[PDB]
Parts: sequence; structure tokens; C-alpha cells
Amino acid sequence: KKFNGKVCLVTGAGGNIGLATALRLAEEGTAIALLDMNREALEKAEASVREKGVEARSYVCDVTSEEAVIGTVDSVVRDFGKIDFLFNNAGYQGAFAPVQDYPSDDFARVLTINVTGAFHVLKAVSRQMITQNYGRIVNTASMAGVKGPPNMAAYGTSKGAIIALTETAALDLAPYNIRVNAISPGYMGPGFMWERQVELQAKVGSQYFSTDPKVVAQQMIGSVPMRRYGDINEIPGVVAFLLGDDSSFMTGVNLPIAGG
Amino acid sequence: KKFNGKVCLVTGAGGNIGLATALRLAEEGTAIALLDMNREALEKAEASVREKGVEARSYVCDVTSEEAVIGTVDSVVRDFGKIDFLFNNAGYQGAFAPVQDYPSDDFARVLTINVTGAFHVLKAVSRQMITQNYGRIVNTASMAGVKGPPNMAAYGTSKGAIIALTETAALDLAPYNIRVNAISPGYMGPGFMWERQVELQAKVGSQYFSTDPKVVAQQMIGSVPMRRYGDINEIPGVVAFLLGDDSSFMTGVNLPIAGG
Amino acid sequence: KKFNGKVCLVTGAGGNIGLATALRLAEEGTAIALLDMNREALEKAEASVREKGVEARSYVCDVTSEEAVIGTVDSVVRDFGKIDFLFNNAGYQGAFAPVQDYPSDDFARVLTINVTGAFHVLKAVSRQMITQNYGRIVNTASMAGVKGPPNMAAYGTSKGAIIALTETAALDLAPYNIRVNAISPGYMGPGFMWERQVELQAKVGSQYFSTDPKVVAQQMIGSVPMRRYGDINEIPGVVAFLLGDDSSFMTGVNLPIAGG
Amino acid sequence: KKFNGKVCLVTGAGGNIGLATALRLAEEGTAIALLDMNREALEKAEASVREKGVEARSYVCDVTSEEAVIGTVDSVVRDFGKIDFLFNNAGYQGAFAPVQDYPSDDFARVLTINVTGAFHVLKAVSRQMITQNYGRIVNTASMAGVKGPPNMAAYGTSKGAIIALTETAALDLAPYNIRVNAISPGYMGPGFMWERQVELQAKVGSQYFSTDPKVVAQQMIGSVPMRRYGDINEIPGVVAFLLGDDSSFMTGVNLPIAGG
Ligand SMILES: NC(=O)c1ccc[n+]([C@@H]2O[C@H](COP(=O)([O-])OP(=O)(O)OC[C@H]3O[C@@H](n4cnc5c(N)ncnc54)[C@H](O)[C@@H]3O)[C@@H](O)[C@H]2O)c1
Ligand SMILES: NC(=O)c1ccc[n+]([C@@H]2O[C@H](COP(=O)([O-])OP(=O)(O)OC[C@H]3O[C@@H](n4cnc5c(N)ncnc54)[C@H](O)[C@@H]3O)[C@@H](O)[C@H]2O)c1
Ligand SMILES: NC(=O)c1ccc[n+]([C@@H]2O[C@H](COP(=O)([O-])OP(=O)(O)OC[C@H]3O[C@@H](n4cnc5c(N)ncnc54)[C@H](O)[C@@H]3O)[C@@H](O)[C@H]2O)c1
Ligand SMILES: NC(=O)c1ccc[n+]([C@@H]2O[C@H](COP(=O)([O-])OP(=O)(O)OC[C@H]3O[C@@H](n4cnc5c(N)ncnc54)[C@H](O)[C@@H]3O)[C@@H](O)[C@H]2O)c1
Ligand SMILES: [Mg+2]
Ligand SMILES: [Mg+2]
Ligand SMILES: [Mg+2]
Repeated sequence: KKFNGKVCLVTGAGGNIGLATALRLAEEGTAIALLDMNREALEKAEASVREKGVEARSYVCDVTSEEAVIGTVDSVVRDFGKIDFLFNNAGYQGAFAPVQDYPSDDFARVLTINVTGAFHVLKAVSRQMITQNYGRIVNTASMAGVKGPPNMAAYGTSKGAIIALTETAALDLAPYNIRVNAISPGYMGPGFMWERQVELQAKVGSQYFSTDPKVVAQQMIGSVPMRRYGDINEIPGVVAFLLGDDSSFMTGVNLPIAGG
Repeated sequence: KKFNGKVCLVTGAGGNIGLATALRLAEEGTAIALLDMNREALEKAEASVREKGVEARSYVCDVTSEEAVIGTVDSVVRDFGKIDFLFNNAGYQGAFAPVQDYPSDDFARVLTINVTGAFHVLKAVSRQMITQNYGRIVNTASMAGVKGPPNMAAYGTSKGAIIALTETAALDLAPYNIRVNAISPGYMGPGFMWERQVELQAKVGSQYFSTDPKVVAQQMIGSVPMRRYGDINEIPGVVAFLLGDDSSFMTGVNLPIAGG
Repeated sequence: KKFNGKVCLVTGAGGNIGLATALRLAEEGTAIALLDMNREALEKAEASVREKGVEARSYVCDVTSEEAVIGTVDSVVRDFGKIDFLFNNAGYQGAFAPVQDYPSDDFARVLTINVTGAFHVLKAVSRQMITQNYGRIVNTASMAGVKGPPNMAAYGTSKGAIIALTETAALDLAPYNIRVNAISPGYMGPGFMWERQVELQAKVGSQYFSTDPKVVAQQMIGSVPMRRYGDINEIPGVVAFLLGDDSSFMTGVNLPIAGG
Repeated sequence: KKFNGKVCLVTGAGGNIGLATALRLAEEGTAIALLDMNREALEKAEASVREKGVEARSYVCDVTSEEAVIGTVDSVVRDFGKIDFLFNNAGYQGAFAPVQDYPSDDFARVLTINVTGAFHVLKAVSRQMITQNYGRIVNTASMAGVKGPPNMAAYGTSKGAIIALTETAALDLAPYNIRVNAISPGYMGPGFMWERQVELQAKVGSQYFSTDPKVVAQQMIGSVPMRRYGDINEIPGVVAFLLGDDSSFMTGVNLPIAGG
């Protein structure tokens, strides 16, 4: 059971992928600092992680506020003593509309949470890892960043930005024994947020998907070679691999988790 | 002269690549709407363009203001009647510092001008191109967005965003006879933008470049297979190719202009 | 009308893309050396080119035979004096079958004609260009090389090899004022090639396409954002662009011609 | 210990990466079927594997001979009963020379061993895996296939072919619960295969490296962000990740193991 004595700051920890990844890292003996802007979801997640029997604490923090991020990371360093791993995962999906009708205020919001916020967290945590001369970081990008999808102007651009940020961060931090990589999930389901993407692409009425949500879900699944959307639980193991020693000579890489 | 009869809106038109491209398109016959936030630069550029024998006009506009962009685009349409081509090129280079010390305010600034501003222009202009059922767009990305460079966290992420946005826009706009592509210049020189980069990279003291500017320019040119930086004038032709009919079945692509 | 005085060796010249491209280069004043193994196709192609009014000669040659290629290039050099351009285009589509039943002999044949054969030509011709300290080369790859398609194991591998060979050759030949690039056409129609692709994909019965050829054609067209296959006449201008001076700082690049 | 009861066929099992990978898989409880053309290296390699306390057997076989490949695979299924995992790794490094001087016989030999032979193995084994409706495959590509390197025309081309072939095979075999992925090692040292690369690049005297072998080695390490070549033992864990359940929703992907 590796990761014993390791500490991981998970952002967006109250959400689907963040909670699922925290549990896996915990099951592995990792101590977890949960960070999310959503208090209710945060505490519900903290409870599920505590059972795993590892040390764990929560921090309500809006990553777009750098002052709140810096204070929170400092409280984390104070509460756990160090931050070995970072799963820089908080994010917002954005509206769905073709570019000519894309809500402009929403576009800046997507960039601010997904890029600037992810950067606030990476910067503050990286300074700490530098003092430790050790650290492994995984940034959550997306297949939308690998190839811009229809009606997702903002999100796609935010995730493509994350992929480049990951490469630049990998180069800057390499000298301090820190590695930085990214994961790019494709269609993940079910539950919800899969339903959001299905309903909202359907509502657009572009040539890319039907306006019938049941039909859209089939077109999306139908595009995956494995012919299923992925289960949220198929992501934590990729994260763990990128944080652990088997990826020791890997940095600056982006792993599609998309069924082909 | 192809392009005879066409109208191209060029943003960042008072700057290096923007002016060079405007001139080349004017030599081919296209009327030019120049857009830049720098009035002094615009005016010198507008006079050079008119020397080529086409109609040319200037619009002082900060692309970060959507209200200014929409106002300007409307005036461009009132003055020229249409907008056939768009060279979405205004940009800011950003600071040079490793990620752990990257100025946070600058980070948001780079993203707002390079991604949100670029998006404001793309949205307003594509609305007009849809009305025409005709449009060709070229977004200026960068080799920095193709692979994130050291000490350029914000700039590389902004151009990685432009590459994905170009893909999404291409998908969204294909049904209306609009194509959307990008160019990704590598090391281009001489001049102070080339000098700013040599100088500011040298200043960081990172492992990637010497602290001596003469050695940094050597290291940069020495990383290019053609062993020379590119001339700014080796960009206009590429933009013209992506706007004209020789690229009629290409959209959503990104062209490296980098020497190998 | 540039290319006056230029000499272009086109392989696969009797073929569709080859003849289309030779005509366009002839229209720009370039003299054409036509190379193909198919004599009937060649003579009809040559007649079409001469009609353009430029110097032209045909060479029956099987590119898989290095000795035939060497002797042929020597003859083109005596007959025209030099070889400024090369469109390394001859190719074979291969069988269509899922990998577990892909015909092994055919697999080897696809690699020999599409890779080894293109390499024989590229080597022989680059020697002449180094002697002239000038040359521009375009290799015909394919979207199947950019992303391996279903049931096309050999063809995809052959074009993915062409994309790498193009990058190495660009590096190797850079010091001699030689540029080497590639084009990657996607779906092209109508005609024999298109009919074959559709028909043979339908016959496989794989999950990727309908078993009814009428539907398979619609599915292929349907996968394209521009919602049409491309016309081979949308390829010559791209080759011409990669050969001429507007691409002067571009080498080692691969241009998708795929509709999105 | 996952993989208890698993059987993995490893080709090039007498070589560095193949032996290192089989040992790691044996430590996880995997029975190894070692395949190579060199009997003596197989003997030593199998000796090392046995010592991990798992069932292991060796097979002398030239992957370029399809008849030998099918016969060997049948024997493996007879001796172990099934083939759950495949590490398709045998390969030949090729000559080192600028394309214009690349030895043509060697060019073909490289393709035949690295592509056709890997294909022979992939085909025969996928047929078995289809029978089980279960299989995980890892093909060894290389960073040379990700971007064509100077003086390695044949090798880069063969590895670019492997990456495309990996994508096609992932599509073809996905319906039978089989996944196919690749790894792309960068600079791996020390040893004599690394020394061979260093010595032969130095020998070419191209502009890409020093002519002094000692300096070449430093230039290669210096191009790595992590500033060190990777250890061969930093590859096994990646292959194991790609064969195990943590990569359950990943197929058609290529993982660089290159230091940045
Ligand atoms: N679900 C998918 O299919 C999918 C695919 C690709 C990428 N992703 C990405 O994975 C990550 C996690 O996504 P999910 O699937 O877990 O969704 P999710 O909504 O359940 O979780 C995202 C979490 O981040 C939090 N968050 C949002 N804005 C924040 C802010 N300003 N400060 C702090 N926390 C904030 C939310 O409150 C939420 O708990 C995101 O980056 C998302 O874009 C998801
Ligand atoms: N020079 C290079 O080597 C290089 C390499 C890769 C990409 N680029 C990109 O090419 C484009 C043109 O760059 P350059 O080389 O021409 O530099 P430049 O500074 O000369 O021109 C950029 C121009 O955009 C304008 N601009 C900046 N912010 C603006 C705003 N908010 N609103 C309106 N105009 C604004 C500036 O006033 C300037 O005239 C940029 O997007 C740049 O990032 C340049
Ligand atoms: N047509 C398409 O849809 C398409 C799509 C992607 C890539 N391509 C590639 O474009 C190129 C030309 O395609 P096409 O559409 O023109 O096909 P085509 O069949 O019309 O012509 C190919 C030509 O090459 C010649 N040729 C084949 N083997 C040869 C050999 N050993 N020696 C000399 N000549 C030989 C043929 O005789 C023929 O004249 C090929 O490399 C092909 O794979 C075509
Ligand atoms: N060493 C590196 O730095 C590096 C980097 C990228 C990719 N690779 C690739 O990784 C794989 C492993 O290579 P290595 O590093 O282990 O070198 P290696 O020489 O130690 O092992 C290659 C093994 O394959 C065998 N082989 C060669 N031709 C064969 C044939 N026709 N039939 C059966 N077996 C054959 C060899 O005899 C040898 O045992 C190769 O595909 C190689 O090209 C290696
Ligand atoms: Mg990108
Ligand atoms: Mg015909
Ligand atoms: Mg490739």
C-alpha cells in the first residue's frame, strides 16, 4: 500500500472526479486536504474520506481568489506539514452554444476558474514543493482541450490552455524534483454532469448532435471505440500512476482517458 | 490580383506581423480595416497600407472591451459593406518568469487580451460572416501554444487556448461557408519583440538559457533546424494562403511557421 | 505566374492527385517530369500537361526498384538540367480488413510501395538538390497516418511513417536550402478510390460503418465538418504553396486537407 | 500483487527493456513467455525471470518470419493455456545517417523488423485474445516516432508506423475487450545501446550534434528537462500500468517516457 506518509491537496474535492480520486489516494494511505468552493459537498466528501482511516481536513476556498488560495495552502502546510501531491482538478463546464452566440461573460468565467484558478493553486503549491525539493502534480485537462468540441468555445480553450500550462510547468519545476502531468478524460458517466452535457448539446441544435437528448447520448457513446462512456472510477488510478514512482521519468505528458 | 474586391479586418494592425500581413493582402488587392489599441501605430500603418492602392481605414479599439469590439465591427461593416477575411492577431507577450514566481496579475492580463479579446473579435466578426454565408479567419497562435516554453506560463497557455478555440470555431462555423485556421510562428526576428524575448529569457537565470543575451540568441537560433530565426515577412504569405481558395478544403488546422 | 524556369518531378503522375498537381504547377510555368509505373496512365497524363504549354517528359518507373528510381532521376537531370521540386506522391491504398485478419503479404506490400518506395525517390532526388543547394519537397501522407483508421492497418502505418520520415528529412536536408513537408488528404471523392473505400469498408462489417455501401458513403461524408468529401482539385494549391516562397520558413510540417 | 495467474508474451525478451519489463511483471506474479531471435540472451533472460519464482519459458523466433511467429504463438498457448498480455517490443535501431546517404537495404530491414514483424506478432496474438475476449497489448514506439530525429530516417519512420498501427489496432480490437497502447521512450541510459546512439550520431558529423562522442552524450542529456537520461527500469512500471486495470478506459494512446 504505497503513498503512506504522503500528503495530497485535491481541489474540486467535493465533485465527482475529486472525491473519487481522494478515496483512491486514501485507500492507498495518502493523507488528504480537501479544497472546494462548495461547503455542503466538501463536508460530505470529507466524511467519506475520513472513513478510509487517513488524516483528512477540508478547506472552503474559491480558487479564483488568489488571496484565498494562498491562505488556504498555507493552512494546509501548517495542518499536514507538507504537500507531496497536488490533483489540480476544480473546474466549471461552461455554457453550450456555437461560438457566434457564446455568452461572453461565461467565456471569461470559464477561463478564470479553469485556467487562472488552476494557476493560482499550481503557483502556491509549487513554491512549497520547491522548499521540499519534492512534488508530483496532476492537472485535470480534458479531451475538449486535445481537440476543441462543437459548442464548447470557452471550455475547450480553457483545457487546451491547461495542456500548455502543464508543459511549461513541467519545464520550470523539473530542477526541483517536481513532475507535472495532465489527464484528459473523454465521455464519463453516468450520474450527472454527463446528463448536463447531453441535455445542453441537445438544446443547441447544431449539426453535430440531435435535439433529442436520448439520441444525443447514443451519438456520444457511439463515437467511443469501446462503445461506452467511462466510469468516473476509471480516473483515480490514472492519477495515482502519474503521482507515483512508476511515472518517474514522465513529466509534461497528457493522458487521454477516453476509450480510444 | 486575387482578393480584388475582398475586405480584411486585421487586429494588432499597428504591430509587426499585423502590418506586414495587411500590406501583403493589400498588394493582392484587398481593402483593409486596421484595428489596434495604439493610435500612433495605427496611423503610420494605415498610411503604409494605402500606399498599396487599396481603400484602408483605422479603428482604435481595445479588444478586451466587448462593447468596443462590437461597436468597431459595426463601423467596419458600415464603411466597407462586409468583412470577408479576419486576421485575429492582436496579442501581448507577457512577463518571463518560472511558474512559481509568475506575476499573477500579468497571468490574467495575458489571458484576457490573447484569449478573451481574440474571442470577442471572433464572435462579433463571425456573426457578420454568417450573414454573408462567407468568411475566412486566421487566428495567430504560436509555437508556444504547440508546446509550452519555459518561463512563459501565461503566454503558452493563452496560445494553447487559441489552438483549441480555432478547432471549436471551425466546427461551429463550417455550415455557413466559413473556415477557421491558425498560424503558429516560432522564433521571428529582428526587432525588440525578438530582443525582449532574448533579453527577458536571459534575465530569468533558468537552466534553459544562458544569462548572457548573446548566448541566448545563439541558443534560440541554434534550436532551429534552418539555423536562423524567421523574417516577419515570411508570415503574410501563409496567412494569405489560409484565407484564399487554395486552402478551400482546410479548416480547423494550425500551421507552424518555425524553421523545422 | 511563378515557377517559370522551375523543374518538378512528380511520382504517381498518371494518377488523379498527381495529374491534378502537375497541371497546376504547369499552369504556373513549371516544366514537369512525370514518373509512374502505369504507362497508359502516364501517356495520357503527359498529353494533358503539354497542353498547358510547358516542357514535359514521362518516365515509366516502379519506385520500389531503387535501381529503376536512380536511373530515372539521372535521366530527368540530363533531360531537364536540375530538379527544383519533388511531389513524392505514388501510393497504393491497400486491403481493408480488421487487424486480426489483415492479409500479411499485402501489409508488406503497402510498406514497400508507400514508404520504402517514397524513400528511394526522396534519397535519389535529395542528392541532386544538395548538389544544387536548392530544393522543395512535398510528400503525400494521409489523415490515416495522422490517426490510424479502422480496417486500414497497413495503409495507416505507411502514412504515419511518411509523416516521421518527412520530419527527419526536413532536419537532414535543412542545411542545403532544401525544405521537406507533407500533405494529409482526408476523404476525397468521387471516383475509383472513393468507391473502393466505401465498398470495402462496408464489406468488413465492423462496428465503424454500416454494411450497406450507400450508408457508408453518407457516414464518411457525415464525419466531415464541411459535410462533403474533398475534390482532388483542392490539393494542387496546397502542394504549390508548400513548394513556393510563401512557405519559406516552413519545413517538417504536415498539412491536413480534410474538411475539419 | 495483481497479475497473479496472468500470462504475458514479451518479444525482444532478451534485450534491455524486454528483460527489465518481464522481471517487473514477474514480480507482480505474471508468467512470462520470452521471445527473441538470440538464443543466448534468452537463456540468461529466462534465468533471471525464473528467479522471481514464476513459470517462464523461452522461444527462439525471428518475428520477420510469419510462419515462425504463428508457430511460436501456438506453442505459447499450448504451454501456458492463454496469452493475457503482450509486450510487442523486439526492434532494431538501424543505421545512423542523413537521409541522402541512408543505406537503402538497411532502410527496408528496419521497416520489416520494427513494423512488419511487430505486426506479425500483433495479428497472431490478437487472434488468440479474441478467442478469450480479453487482452491488453503494449507496442514499443519511441520518441523518434513522435518527432522524426536527425539521421534516423528508417527508425523514426518505423516508429511513426507503430503509433498509427497502434491506433488502428485499438479501434479494430476494442469490441473484444482488448486494449492496445504504446510507449515512446526518449533517451534511456546508460549501457551500450545508449552508447551506440551517442557514438553513431557523433560519427555522422551533422549540425545536430558534436562530432565528439563525449559531448554528444552531454547534449542529449542537456536536451532533457529533467536533465538526465531515463533508466531502463523507469519503463517497466509504465508497461504494467498500460496492461493493468488502472488504465481500463485507455486504448489507442502513446505515452512518452522522456523526461519532459
Ligand atoms: N465529467 C467529465 O466527463 C469530465 C471530462 C473532462 C474533464 N473534466 C474535468 O474534471 C474536473 C472535475 O470534474 P467533475 O467531473 O468532477 O465535475 P464536478 O462538478 O462534480 O466537480 C468540479 C468541482 O470543482 C468545484 N469548483 C468549481 N469552481 C470552483 C472554484 N472557483 N473554486 C473551488 N472549487 C471550484 C465544484 O464546486 C465541484 O465540486 C474539472 O476540471 C472538469 O472540467 C470532467
Ligand atoms: N514576434 C514573434 O516572434 C511571435 C511569435 C509567435 C506568435 N506571435 C503573435 O503574433 C501576433 C502579432 O505579434 P507581433 O510580433 O506582431 O507583436 P506586436 O507587439 O508588434 O503587435 C501586437 C499588436 O497588437 C496590439 N494589441 C495588444 N493588446 C491589444 C488590445 N487589448 N487591443 C487591441 N490591440 C492590442 C498592440 O498594440 C500591437 O500593435 C500576437 O498574437 C503575438 O503573440 C509573435
Ligand atoms: N485519393 C484519396 O482519397 C487519397 C487520400 C489520402 C492519401 N492519398 C494518397 O495520395 C497519393 C495519390 O493518390 P490518388 O488519389 O492520386 O491515387 P491514384 O490511384 O489515382 O494514383 C496513384 C498513382 O501512383 C502510381 N503508383 C503506385 N505504385 C507505384 C509504384 N510502385 N511506382 C510508380 N508509380 C506507382 C499508380 O500507378 C497511380 O498512377 C497516394 O500516395 C495516396 O495514398 C489519396
Ligand atoms: N533503448 C532505448 O533508448 C529505446 C528508446 C526508444 C525505443 N526503444 C525500442 O524499445 C525496444 C526495446 O529495445 P532495447 O532498448 O531493449 O534494445 P535491445 O537491443 O536490448 O533489445 C531489442 C531485442 O529485440 C531482439 N530482436 C531484434 N530483431 C529481432 C527479430 N527479427 N526477431 C526477434 N527478436 C528480435 C534483439 O535480439 C534484442 O533482444 C525496441 O523496439 C527499441 O527500438 C528503445
Ligand atoms: Mg493544445
Ligand atoms: Mg482515372
Ligand atoms: Mg505520427
